Amino acid sequence: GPSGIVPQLQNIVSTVNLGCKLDLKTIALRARNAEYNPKRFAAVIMRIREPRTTALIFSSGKMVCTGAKSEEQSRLAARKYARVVQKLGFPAKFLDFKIQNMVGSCDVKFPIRLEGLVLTHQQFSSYEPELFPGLIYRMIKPRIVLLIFVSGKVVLTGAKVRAEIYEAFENIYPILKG
DNA sequence: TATCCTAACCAAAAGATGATTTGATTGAAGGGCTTAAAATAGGTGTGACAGTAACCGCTCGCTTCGGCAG
Repeated sequence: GPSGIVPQLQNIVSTVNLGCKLDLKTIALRARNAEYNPKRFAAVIMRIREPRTTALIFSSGKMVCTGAKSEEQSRLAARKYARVVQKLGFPAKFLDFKIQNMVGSCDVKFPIRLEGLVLTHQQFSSYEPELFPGLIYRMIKPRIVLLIFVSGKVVLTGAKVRAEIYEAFENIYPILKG
């Protein structure tokens, strides 16, 4: 059963279609929050604290936002940037909101001997202590990629909802225990 | 006496004994990484493609140019 520690989400990734053409130079000229460094990259990157997130905008009318701790928080930040662009003088719309990725982490509070895991799980676990200190495991159900360390803490990514993170956590937990 | 020993002590070499100063070490932090994922947005150089390109031991047959012929 559960060890009493829940996987806390660390990140959320989401995108929405603004539905109109925008001028990045105009945004950099008007908005009190903007980049335009075309010498490096022709784009504008936002960020707000409530929710704590970073978003990025193009002239093509797409938005990519990331940084929240919950999917609904990410959507709130997305709608905040949509409001900002609407009051920037652009006819922005909050259309086709899609959630792309999230990151979570947890712990088991006992040491992990990676050698046994690689010896019994090499077919899906990649161990290489020379470059990346931890161990890499790719999980199929659901499409999750997992990082495991000796300290017992685990990083989970590749899901679309917190339920997937929890379910993968409890799938791996017996393996971590033994 | 002329000179010395070497107990107990004075002047100097050396031989040693602990406290202090300087050469040397490092503990922790500035720092600046890692793959792992997911994503739109992009610029061009370049590196395949493909083509011509260039450079790099014994015994017979066949032939000629004079010495008499015509």
